[PDB]
Amino acid sequence: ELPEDPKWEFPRDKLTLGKPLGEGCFGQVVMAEAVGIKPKEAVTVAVKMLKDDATEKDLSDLVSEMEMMKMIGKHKNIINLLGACTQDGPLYVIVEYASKGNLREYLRARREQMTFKDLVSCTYQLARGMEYLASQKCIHRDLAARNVLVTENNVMKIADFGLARDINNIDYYKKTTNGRLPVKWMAPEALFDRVYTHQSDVWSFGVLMWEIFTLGGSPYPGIPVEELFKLLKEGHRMDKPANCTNELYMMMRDCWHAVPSQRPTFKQLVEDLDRILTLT
Amino acid sequence: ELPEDPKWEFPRDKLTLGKPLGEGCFGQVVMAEAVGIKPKEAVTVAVKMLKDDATEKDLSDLVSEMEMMKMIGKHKNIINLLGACTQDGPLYVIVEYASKGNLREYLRARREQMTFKDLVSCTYQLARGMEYLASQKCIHRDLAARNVLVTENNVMKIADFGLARDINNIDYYKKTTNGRLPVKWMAPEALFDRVYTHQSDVWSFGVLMWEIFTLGGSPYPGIPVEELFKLLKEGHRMDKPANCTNELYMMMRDCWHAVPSQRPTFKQLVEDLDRILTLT
Amino acid sequence: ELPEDPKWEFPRDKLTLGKPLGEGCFGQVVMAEAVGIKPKEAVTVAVKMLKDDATEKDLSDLVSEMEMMKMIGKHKNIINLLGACTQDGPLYVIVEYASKGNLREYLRARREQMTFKDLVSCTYQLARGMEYLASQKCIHRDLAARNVLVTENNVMKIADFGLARDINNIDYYKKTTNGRLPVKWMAPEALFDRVYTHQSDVWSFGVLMWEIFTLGGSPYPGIPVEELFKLLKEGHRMDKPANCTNELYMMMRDCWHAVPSQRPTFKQLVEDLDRILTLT
Amino acid sequence: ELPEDPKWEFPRDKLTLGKPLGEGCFGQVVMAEAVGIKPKEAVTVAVKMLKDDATEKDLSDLVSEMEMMKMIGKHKNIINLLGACTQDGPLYVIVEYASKGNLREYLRARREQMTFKDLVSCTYQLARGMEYLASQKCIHRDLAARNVLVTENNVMKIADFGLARDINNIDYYKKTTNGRLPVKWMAPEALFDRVYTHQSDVWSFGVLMWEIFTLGGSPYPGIPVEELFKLLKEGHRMDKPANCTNELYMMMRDCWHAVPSQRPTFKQLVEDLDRILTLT
Repeated sequence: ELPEDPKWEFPRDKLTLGKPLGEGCFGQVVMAEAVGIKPKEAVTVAVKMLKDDATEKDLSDLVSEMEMMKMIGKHKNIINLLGACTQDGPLYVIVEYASKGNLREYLRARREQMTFKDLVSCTYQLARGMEYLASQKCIHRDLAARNVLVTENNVMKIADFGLARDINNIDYYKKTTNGRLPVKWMAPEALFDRVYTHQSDVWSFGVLMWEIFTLGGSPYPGIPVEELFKLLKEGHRMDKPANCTNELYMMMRDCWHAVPSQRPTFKQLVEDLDRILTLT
Repeated sequence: ELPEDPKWEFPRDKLTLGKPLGEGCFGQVVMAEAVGIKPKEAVTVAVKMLKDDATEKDLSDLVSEMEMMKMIGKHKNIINLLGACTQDGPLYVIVEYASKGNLREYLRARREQMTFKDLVSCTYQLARGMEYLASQKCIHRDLAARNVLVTENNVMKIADFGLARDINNIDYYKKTTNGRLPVKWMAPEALFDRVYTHQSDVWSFGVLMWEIFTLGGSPYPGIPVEELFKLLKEGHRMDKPANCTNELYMMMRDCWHAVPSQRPTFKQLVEDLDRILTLT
Repeated sequence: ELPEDPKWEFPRDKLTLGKPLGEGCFGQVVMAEAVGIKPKEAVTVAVKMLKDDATEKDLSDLVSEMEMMKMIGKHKNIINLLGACTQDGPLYVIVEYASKGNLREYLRARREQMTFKDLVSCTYQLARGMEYLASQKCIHRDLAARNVLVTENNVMKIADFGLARDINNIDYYKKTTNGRLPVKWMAPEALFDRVYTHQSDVWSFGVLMWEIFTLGGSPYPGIPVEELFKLLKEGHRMDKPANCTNELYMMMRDCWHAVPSQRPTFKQLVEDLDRILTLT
Repeated sequence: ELPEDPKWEFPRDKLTLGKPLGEGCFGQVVMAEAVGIKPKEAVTVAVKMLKDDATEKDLSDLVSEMEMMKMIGKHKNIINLLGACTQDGPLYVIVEYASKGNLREYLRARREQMTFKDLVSCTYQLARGMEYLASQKCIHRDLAARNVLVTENNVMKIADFGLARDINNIDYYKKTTNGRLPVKWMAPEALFDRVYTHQSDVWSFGVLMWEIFTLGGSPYPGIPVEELFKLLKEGHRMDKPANCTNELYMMMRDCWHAVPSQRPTFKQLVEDLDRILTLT
């Protein structure tokens, strides 16, 4: 069924499935070993695949992710596509391995210990990944702590491109109903106006920052998603984490402006975060 | 946001959340204790709820399930709706507790041991639940071993009504695209013709039977979902499990006829299974 | 493909297609003559059918309409389902004939002349049809002047049930994205909150009233649908038509409350309109 | 709401709306006059716009079309985008005027008269337009005679890009359910397999050829869309038009192979049609 891509194809025998890194959304990821990089030696990788109960959406999401990672390209702050097994057999999406796990559980672990300097560096990396993504005209639509993995030496990598989109020529104005995006990370226009732009992603980034400065904290604590629909219209926003500068909290608050155009771009978030890092 | 239902409402203070029974699809279920049944004493129950990352689909699915369980009614072979916390707070769907877990893991466990007599009794119960469901004009759309729970004393109960539908006056002809149903359990008309009827559910039941007689076996072993789309058109079907009568295997094969009308009804499946049970 | 319904089936030879009443949404309607009513004589009817370029949505909409008209039942203020040709051949939905055409063009015609007494009577009939619809637990989702036909002797009949829904057991909370409803007639919760209730229909009724008291006027004159999304949030509403009582305009304004629960029910609209008719 | 595009924006005062060219799908088109081309003089154009009853889908389709025409670019066999009025007011999509109307009604008119030489030239132009479209990685999804307009001097132009898609980086594998495409022009994989490729467009082209050689004939005459779902699986295809060469009919039959890969590409259709034109 799946078409073929010569430049990304990888022989099934050079891969050795192993330990399951953890189940999830539309499938599961398992640690594997691959022979082929240009050294031609066995390197640890992560293989994303379907479960036995996969649905057509699961299939289309996994395929979509593989295709998105190809147009996005190479960058140090996003999980890179290494190869893929599509021909004669089960779809296998080969991406790079992240030994530390996802940012959420990672952060919640060290609360050795961790420092503020790290948090700002951590946020800066993510802002850099998102700026690249935006230059590539891609909207992630699902940026969150759980969707960011950390490798050895602690490199922050944005993952899970199953919901991402190509905005190069088409923006899907009044077409994206966004019913599959987690609500606590959604911008108001996404929730109510059937649109999604890079500006919608900055809102989510602000929520991601909050997650970082609360060390894996749960957004809108004590507030169920069900009542968040009215609160967001009333102008409700989250308050400052007791481990955040007043300048950092203003970035968050800026990412959360009702009007998209008034929110900062990823380029600005990079520049401003750059300064804040030097002075720490 | 959620409307109110006096007859099904249950006070939040009479419920005591506990151990998480296991994460999943569009939320999580946790063991809880409720005071109110008519004895007015603390009985163990299961509470279905949303996670922090819930989406609007997750929300609409959970609400849909609660509404479906209300029109379906009471029966001994389906998980019954006990109560629900909708007013002022997080949605809580209170259903009955199943101490043994789901049919799949249950079966895979005992392979004390188990007997053939049990398997036929197990299949008969499920056929009975499905016959009731059909009389209520409800199509489940997701019948599988993982979606059947077993209580103490071993009562088989069909669960997970998140994808079910009300076919009383509307059948959704050419409207149901069924992209969220697991493919290995889907009937051909469901996969290709944009329809779903009670007959589509019998196909799934046949796959459920196979799962039972293989003791939690994985349908279409060695065949990835991706290539199942062409095979199903070619007339491919699963073979007889080495623990199944020749008469039982014919029921399966009958549930898998390309033409829906040629498949048996749930009423027939009940009658025929009734006979087969007596003669064991 | 289409299933069979003995009680509604009608022989293809007893029907004689004729003049096309006018193309449209998902198909076309043509004047026809049928032999079979219980007199057994030739009576003029209207036959809804697909065009050569029909889509699967067109097909599913037309079938959905036929099924909705069956659960709704018989009433003097809605177009009634007379019969249907489903077996061996092109789907034919046989409904009652409306010699005067749709309410919009009808009204715009006489601006012999028409009187205010008529407008209130016209509005009262429609309010009555909608009250019945609501008791049957059906949400129309597309109430407008163009969707109301007038017969000989001037009986107002609500038509076009292609978008209607069965709310008996399921309400589709957070599932109805309503992207196919005309925006100038949509309630705010329908446009932004992924819900639709009987209260959403009263909003549309208010817009229908405005259309009547402006004699087929276009809602939100001088305002393109594209800018209506922001205006509706700002609290913008239409002003009083120069042919409407101050009491009538208050009904409209009541149907347009941001909060659904604060809007009048169809039962109240019937009672209040009843009084207003007597005193004219 | 709509974003801004400096290079495509056109002043509202330089445009003068006129005669309505004909209502339709998700809006209406009207003949207009524009001052600005680089001569800076009044030239006749066609303006696509929304009606009063537009839906969000109508809006998103019209916007999508404008965006597609921008990535597609300039070519002599497709209607070109001249300008657009998006800022402060009703969306206006300015495209080039086609004085003769659509290919279907055009053909059905002359049955002075027309010649076979014309039909082959007509088909060749369309094959050329489609080859360009495909090189631009765009899938039309709605190629038909009604969607092809003819200008003065008889230039064939492919129109209506409301359903088209950008396949540059994403192909939508198992995501396109295609419920809004007219069935008599759909390829089998489109109808049943949730995919759409350039090969799916060649199938539609074959149906377009049939329409040409039958002079605006209706595909699958005497066969309702409702029964076409089973017939297409049985291997049913249309027969040779009594005004078509045996070599031409083989092209049609080649475009209609069940297996996509076995169908000819648009490049081949251009080469082969090129030869056939010379020898006429």
